Amino acid sequence: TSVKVVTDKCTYKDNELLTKYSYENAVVTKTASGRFDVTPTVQDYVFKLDLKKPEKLGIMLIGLGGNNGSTLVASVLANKHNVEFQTKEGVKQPNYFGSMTQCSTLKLGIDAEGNDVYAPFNSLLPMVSPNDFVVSGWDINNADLYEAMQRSQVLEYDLQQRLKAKMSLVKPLPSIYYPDFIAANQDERANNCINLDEKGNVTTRGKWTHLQRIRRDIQNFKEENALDKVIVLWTANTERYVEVSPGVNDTMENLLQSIKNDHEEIAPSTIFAAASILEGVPYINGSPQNTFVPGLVQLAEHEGTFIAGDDLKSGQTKLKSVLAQFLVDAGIKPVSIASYNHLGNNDGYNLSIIASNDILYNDKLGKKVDHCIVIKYMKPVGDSKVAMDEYYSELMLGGHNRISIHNVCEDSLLATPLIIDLLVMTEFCTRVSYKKVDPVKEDAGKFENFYPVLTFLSYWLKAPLTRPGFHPVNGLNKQRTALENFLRLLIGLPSQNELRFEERLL
Amino acid sequence: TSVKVVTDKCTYKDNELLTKYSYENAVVTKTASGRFDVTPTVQDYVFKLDLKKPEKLGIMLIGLGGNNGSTLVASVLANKHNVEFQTKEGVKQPNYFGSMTQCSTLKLGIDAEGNDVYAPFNSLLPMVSPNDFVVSGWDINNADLYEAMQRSQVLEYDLQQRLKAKMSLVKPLPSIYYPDFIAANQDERANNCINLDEKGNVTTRGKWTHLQRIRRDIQNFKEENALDKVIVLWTANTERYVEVSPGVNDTMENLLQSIKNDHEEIAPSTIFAAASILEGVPYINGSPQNTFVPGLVQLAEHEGTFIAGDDLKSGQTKLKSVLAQFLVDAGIKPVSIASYNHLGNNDSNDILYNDKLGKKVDHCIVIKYMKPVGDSKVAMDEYYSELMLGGHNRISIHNVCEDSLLATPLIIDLLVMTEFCTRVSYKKVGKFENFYPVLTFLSYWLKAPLTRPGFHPVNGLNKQRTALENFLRLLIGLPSQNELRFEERLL
Amino acid sequence: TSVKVVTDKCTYKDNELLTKYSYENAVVTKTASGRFDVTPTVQDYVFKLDLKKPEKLGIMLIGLGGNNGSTLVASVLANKHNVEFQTKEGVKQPNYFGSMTQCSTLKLGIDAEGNDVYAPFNSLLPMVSPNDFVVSGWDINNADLYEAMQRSQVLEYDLQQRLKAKMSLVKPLPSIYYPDFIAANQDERANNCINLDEKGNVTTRGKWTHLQRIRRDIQNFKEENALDKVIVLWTANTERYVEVSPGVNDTMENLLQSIKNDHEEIAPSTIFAAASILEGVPYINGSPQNTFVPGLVQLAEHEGTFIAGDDLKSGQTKLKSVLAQFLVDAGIKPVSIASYNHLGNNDGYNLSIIASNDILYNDDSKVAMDEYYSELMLGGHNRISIHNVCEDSLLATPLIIDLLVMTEFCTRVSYKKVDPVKEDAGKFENFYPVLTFLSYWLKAPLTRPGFHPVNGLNKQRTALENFLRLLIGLPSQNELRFEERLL
Amino acid sequence: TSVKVVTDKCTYKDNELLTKYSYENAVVTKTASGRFDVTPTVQDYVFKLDLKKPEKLGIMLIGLGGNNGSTLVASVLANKHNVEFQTKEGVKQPNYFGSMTQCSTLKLGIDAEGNDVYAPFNSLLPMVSPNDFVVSGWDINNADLYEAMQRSQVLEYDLQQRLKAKMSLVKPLPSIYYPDFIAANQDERANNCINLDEKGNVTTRGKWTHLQRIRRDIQNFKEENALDKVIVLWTANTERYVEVSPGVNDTMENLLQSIKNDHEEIAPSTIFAAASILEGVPYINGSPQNTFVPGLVQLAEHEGTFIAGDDLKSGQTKLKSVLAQFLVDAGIKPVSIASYNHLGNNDGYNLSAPKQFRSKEISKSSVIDDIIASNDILYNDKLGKKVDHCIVIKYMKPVGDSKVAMDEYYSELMLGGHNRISIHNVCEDSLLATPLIIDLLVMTEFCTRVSYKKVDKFENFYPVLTFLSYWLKAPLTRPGFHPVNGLNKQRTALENFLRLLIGLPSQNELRFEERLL
Ligand SMILES: NC(=O)c1ccc[n+]([C@@H]2O[C@H](COP(=O)([O-])OP(=O)(O)OC[C@H]3O[C@@H](n4cnc5c(N)ncnc54)[C@H](O)[C@@H]3O)[C@@H](O)[C@H]2O)c1
Repeated sequence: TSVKVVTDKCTYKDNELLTKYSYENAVVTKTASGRFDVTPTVQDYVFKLDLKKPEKLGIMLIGLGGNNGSTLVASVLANKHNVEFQTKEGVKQPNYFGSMTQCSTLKLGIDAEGNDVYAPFNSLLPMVSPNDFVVSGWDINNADLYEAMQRSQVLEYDLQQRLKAKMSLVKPLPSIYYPDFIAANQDERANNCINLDEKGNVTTRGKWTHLQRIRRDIQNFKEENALDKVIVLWTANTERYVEVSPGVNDTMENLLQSIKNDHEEIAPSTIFAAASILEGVPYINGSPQNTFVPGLVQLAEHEGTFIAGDDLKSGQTKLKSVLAQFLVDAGIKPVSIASYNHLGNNDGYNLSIIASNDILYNDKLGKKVDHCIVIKYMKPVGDSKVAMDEYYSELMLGGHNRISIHNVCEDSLLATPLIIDLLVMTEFCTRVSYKKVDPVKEDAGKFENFYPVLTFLSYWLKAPLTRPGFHPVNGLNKQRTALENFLRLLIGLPSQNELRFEERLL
Repeated sequence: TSVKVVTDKCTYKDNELLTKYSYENAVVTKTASGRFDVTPTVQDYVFKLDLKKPEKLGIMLIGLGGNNGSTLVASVLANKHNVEFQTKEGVKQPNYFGSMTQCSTLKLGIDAEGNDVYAPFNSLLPMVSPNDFVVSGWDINNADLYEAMQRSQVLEYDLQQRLKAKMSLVKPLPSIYYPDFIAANQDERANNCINLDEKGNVTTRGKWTHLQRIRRDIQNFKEENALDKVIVLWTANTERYVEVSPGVNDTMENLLQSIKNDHEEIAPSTIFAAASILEGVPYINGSPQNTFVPGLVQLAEHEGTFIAGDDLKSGQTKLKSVLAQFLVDAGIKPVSIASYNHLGNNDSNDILYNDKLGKKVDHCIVIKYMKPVGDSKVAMDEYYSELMLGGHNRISIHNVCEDSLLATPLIIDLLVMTEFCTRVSYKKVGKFENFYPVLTFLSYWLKAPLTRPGFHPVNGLNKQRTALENFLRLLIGLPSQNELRFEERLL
Repeated sequence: TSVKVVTDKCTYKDNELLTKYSYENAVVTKTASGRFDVTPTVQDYVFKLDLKKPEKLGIMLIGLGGNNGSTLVASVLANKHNVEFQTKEGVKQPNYFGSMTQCSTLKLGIDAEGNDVYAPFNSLLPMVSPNDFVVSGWDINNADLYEAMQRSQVLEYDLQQRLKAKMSLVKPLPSIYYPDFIAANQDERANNCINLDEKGNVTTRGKWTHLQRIRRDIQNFKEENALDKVIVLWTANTERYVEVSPGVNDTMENLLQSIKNDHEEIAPSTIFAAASILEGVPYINGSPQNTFVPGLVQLAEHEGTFIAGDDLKSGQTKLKSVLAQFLVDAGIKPVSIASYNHLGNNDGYNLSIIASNDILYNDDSKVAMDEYYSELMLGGHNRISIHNVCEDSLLATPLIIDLLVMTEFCTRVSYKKVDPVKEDAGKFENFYPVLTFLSYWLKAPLTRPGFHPVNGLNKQRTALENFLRLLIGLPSQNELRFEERLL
Repeated sequence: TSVKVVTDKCTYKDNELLTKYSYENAVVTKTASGRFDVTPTVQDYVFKLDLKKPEKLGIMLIGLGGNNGSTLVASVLANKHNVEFQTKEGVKQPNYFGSMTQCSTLKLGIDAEGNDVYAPFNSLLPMVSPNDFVVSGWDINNADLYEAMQRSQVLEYDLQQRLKAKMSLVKPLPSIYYPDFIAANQDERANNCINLDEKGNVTTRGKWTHLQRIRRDIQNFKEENALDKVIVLWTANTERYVEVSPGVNDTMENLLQSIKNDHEEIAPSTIFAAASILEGVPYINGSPQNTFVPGLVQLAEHEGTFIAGDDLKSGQTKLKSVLAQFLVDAGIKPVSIASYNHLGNNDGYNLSAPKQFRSKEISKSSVIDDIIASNDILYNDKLGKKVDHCIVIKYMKPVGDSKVAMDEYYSELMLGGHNRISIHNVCEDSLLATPLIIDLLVMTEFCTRVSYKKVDKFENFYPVLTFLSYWLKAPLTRPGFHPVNGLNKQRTALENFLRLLIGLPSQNELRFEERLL
């Protein structure tokens, strides 16, 4: 499918789309007798979109041999090659269910009877297909992707067998292993490392050489596959937070020298992110550690390359967000949120809204929500994960409400389509540039790319890497709306209002 | 708290607010190929909002002596008189928790730092407070509201006692009882009926006479309380649906005639609705039965009076909505929805669903009666969806709570919004007009939203709230929410 | 694997075992003044057990092509030939998990240090192994068992494939199809029926010829397999209950006559039951219908054959029973019990303790959920919810195996009720045709005219355990452990 | 109601029931060939029961001002004085629901129809009623019991108001406070202590005088209420396990000496235990801590005084055990059990500290091992003797005494199938523990009036009344004996004890009058 809007806001020229958009917002000021003084603001923009998308997109994953990496490669091959497979429920055709860019829809408007008309999320503007991903990456373990699948226990046995021949040919590149950064148990899995000494052992020495090695890898992968575009994504084991100290990783220059100095606060991801930036390739952090120290963020700004992330947002987390928001929107006051969960995969083994509502949360009836988060490792559960979150909330006149959400599913089958989403949306953003219109000075403007931090990806990240003078904004619903309204405006359509006046009125 | 927006779209002349609004949408078409041709549309309006709100809002509940009815009255009194009460957790202050109009907020914009600023949902435009509701109504049982509270077993004992003296003085008016629409359990309890014979017995004969008595009741309630603004809401036992047959209830003329004929397709609710429409007061159906037959809806357009309803949307039905919506918007394909919910009281994506992959979704709906639990009912909903490459996802939603403690603030929300909507009229760009008789704006609070023919009902809980949010916003010269945050995303 | 008890209560003949047992119980009589008068009682018995079990045991399932039937044959074959299979979790070995007789243990006593010593349930006495089951049966649909496995969607794909060659060889015999007894949504699949009229169409007439055909089927099955013993179990779609009518199915002669006269109330299962009894073959009803009408019960008593049943007991039913029991034993008063269910097998498609406690009570992947609301002291409350997810065929199959193993065992046991004042004499008698020892696995136990069908799961396993114990000279379990407490 | 059993086994003298009983069992040995050699064993006994129980039983609770303590007192008063109270569900009558001794029944036999006949658990032999309980006790906090109720938020507001007058007069005695033994966040509460120095500040010096004070406390409570029988029960904050060392607490000699030396391995519970033993009064340990150190156990033996305890088995745990039993007896192999739960009382707030949590963590995994142990068919080196288990107990103040417990089992079925069972449990935890406390006291009293003698001079049960393991999560046993956690087997041992004493044999369930005949 394809979409064509009749608008005077858009002009297509030589695989290039120019769109006018007037951004409206409002600045508020509450004071005195509690009066909210709101002053609307307007800012006109011109968006430019390279309509020409990569025929093939290179993807390089750190942790390629794990559950997510294994599964991501399997899904691209299975789908690209229409690899149907046998299950106890019969033959099945591959798909990308769980992917918003591949399997969700957006409301374009209404037809003749006044009913909504939805179109595929990726049918509005040109987006790259996961079927066109050319995937590679690094892993401290040398097992090929077929062996990786076997070890992960995520995919149907018969699907692994039909993909055996191809997955066996995929081997992860050696990686950077600095033992002290991951969960104890690891020196055994690590058997494919570049950072070796004269005798071929450990070594956290030569971090800048490691950095160079990684940059060569990116250059090699790019040329050997005749790839113009490449994106890097960390989906490896969570590392132990790095301390942010002045003079070391506080600035571009400082960080860069610290790496050269083989400093203790220079983790493997730090080098991967730095190497990607230096190569000009977008870098996404799918783990919770804080690799985006202030010195790295400056580097990206300096280089003018995109970065994003900090922990892939799990399904349970999303649901929690949606659920908590719903209660509050309805004026329900949650007092506690007991969250629990346990899995038996390597991820867990390694791991082995009050502000918006002062009516409910204030200094008279309570401003806090007692909530605990427990994550246990239960090996016999496998990739399958069991999450349970309970909400005990206050209702009117001394009443209470207890809601329990139980969730069971193979974690990696949820994570892989989200990785696909992060990759497709990241590529899409790279082809987007803009320029703010100066009311007074007609021209002179020059297009620019988004701020080096792609917050448009917050939908898929648990802890959004916040830009300096602003606070992170989660709220899953608010996050999809933004993405939806962005595609909309690029094609000359206004944000969704839900007013349906062609029904409520006259 | 108040909100003052600096805009040139908002006018003011004699306690009136005039706001200009350009409504944008887009008509879509599809072709041989999946080619979607979108043609944006526009229509400018001028909305007029009467800022003079009633000092007192009359509320008339059919089923005033039930769980929702008695609880509604107790919440108005407790809050209005700040009746704090004792609980084994300590003395508690009354509130309207569970009420969107009373306890939720709206984002007005950002502050100097770039942070979102939230204001009370009811602080944007003048809205009536439930503390100013004057409540009465009808019930087939003569028990006063103190006796009703005891029967309902909804509220804290101590609160019931501190409210005893006031609730004991509230007696529901006699109502219309047509046994063949509920009966049995609510059969015996019927000792407050107007439809009696000369021998003093319940009769379904003299219906039009029943209509006249209800219109009168409405009139007397206004007079005795010095109110001119009244809203009627159905929160009584569910009735057996009726048949919409031609010549009977297909037109207002036929409808009115059928009532005179003592027709059997004329339920008590048909009579309460009709009498309210005739009295020109808004009527809301908090039950699932098909009250608004075409004849009634016709009569309401003609009289130009608000009608809205069809079942108070319960909490679990709201969770389910938000839940399913979440999944589909994530590219996840729900398959099963084995839903269940027993109580012990008296009461869009063809990518996943298409021909090839299948557009079928088996939905299970169970409701059992088990009195032991009392008002505190328990709901359980289970979803089984398909993930990529043969995997599945199983989500269970368990909910426990006193049903009426969630229904009451929802009734409050409906009444508060219905009143707000009566002070609103618009004009396209002629004289002004009022919303179409069927207030679909209140869909957020009703399971089976009554809609205009040709239109499909949209039940997405979040979209319904968005509509309301955007309505209040536009009335004060604010654009819908874009969530683009370009001051944060763009250099 | 074996157990030897040093005791003078047991004598071993050729292939016989004779065990003396003194049975104690008590009769109680509560006087109006509320007093309980308890008169202890004792009744001595002599049990005889034929130790020579069948080398091969014939099994004939009605509904052989269903989820339970196809899964049963698959389990026997996989375990018998040690067919390991592939899964996401790696290579798995076949087993009989979920089977009490095959995978549970019993406490024999204590060791030197006073510690409990457990032995396999099936090691106390000789019991037939499900690996020695020779299976056949009937089904109104003729798909071979490989196709049945595909249709059921119960087993691991790789296992189905490894079992393909062998399961393909098993085809269910034609069955008796009286459409007026099922849920209708089983009419399209019926293409394997013996009850066909002149024009070859499905008829409800000639029921006596149908019954003789089933007897032919049983005799043939034995003969062709050189089988000595066979058991018949009904694990087919649930039938519509039949109303017991005087002069119709109230007695043996009546029943038999109503069959010859193609009467309305003779269900296909009635004929299967009757044919089995007439062939001296035990018969087990795994469905809820009241197949065992008075007439059938009498025909069985006269024939000296076994009958048992009324609905294979589900895992959630077993669970509820233990839970409710637990609460009542703790003095808690359950006032609410909301049970729920929804499976993924053709079982559902066709689907479309208060007397003990006078103190508190006075004047294929199925998903089950049960919630209990009980009142605690001083007005408090307790809310317990049991959520259960599993492929019920994987639970039913081992339950069917236990039923067949226990039924076979009981057929090798006979007794003599000893008379004190009448030494010697009294030829050994077989259990009462109705086997209440199998109550453990059946949701609605079949019982005698004046007795109440016990459902306490815990008690049902205790009865079975103590039975095996007494047959080898061991007393019942007291749990007194005076080895400690007293000293 | 009462039971009368016609049997030449019972000699009902002048308030002295004498009963003959032959206890059968068997000793097993397993040959390398795989054969079990079982040899039956019998032992005749004579049981003597003092039919004359006390008209009033003295109950002294350590932790009297807590959730359980105040709730127990409230239940006794409400029931004894038939104090009905109001609730949103109407006026209710007080009762002892949740109490096995007051609300469960036992099968006596059958009627003339072959049907089961049940009678009240307490109708067989005389037992003391909780209405005759005379309660007092200690607490490091001086709040009277009405304030203790308000603070616990366990009972109906109206019920508390009705009991306000009488409970305001109940004040706990000063107790012994050794700070380095409790959670931590409790020292602000410690305002009722006996162990105070010259300035009047806590101190761990003089543990023997402390010992002497508790003994006298017992003696005073007894005479002030004209009581003859008293039972002490620990229902206070869980203490940290104590370190049992040689020459300090390995022998009663050492233990008493260590106390006189204010030794640091001598906890407050250790002292209440010793004091109770020296006064000849039964001592029940309701917490998980290892109070009953070997030397203390020795003392109980030498003095001939009953002791019993270690964890007040939450109903949730009892339930988990039953289910795991049902599964293994069904041939189903659990390969994982995830326990979880959060509560907002002082119990949970205390268990926060990992040193106290450890005590509770133990006596949770114990069961799983016995179950794995009983079935070598499912659990062995070949298939795996593995069964994953985790116990998570979070403190969530917003829920109060209402504890929410969730337990999930993942078992393997045949041919690679699996089964997932979830148990969700919610209730006022103290409303389950209180009636449980009542059972332990009634059954302890009952056991004190029971003596025996092996025949072919009477004695008393071994100090450790393992007979009470049904209500104890951490069964306390002997040297060479493993604990029996099978909840079902624990009640049957009780049913069979009572039956036996009245001439009835153990239940067999054979029902030969229905199966045979
Ligand atoms: N799996 C899920 O369901 C899930 C859900 C939400 C978030 N996450 C996130 O994604 C991450 C990966 O999850 P997973 O299931 O794929 O993990 P996994 O343990 O199966 O795989 C991680 C892989 O990282 C490799 N690795 C570790 N350190 C490395 C290094 N320095 N260089 C290269 N390779 C290295 C390991 O060898 C392993 O193959 C987690 O750490 C977490 O941040 C995972």
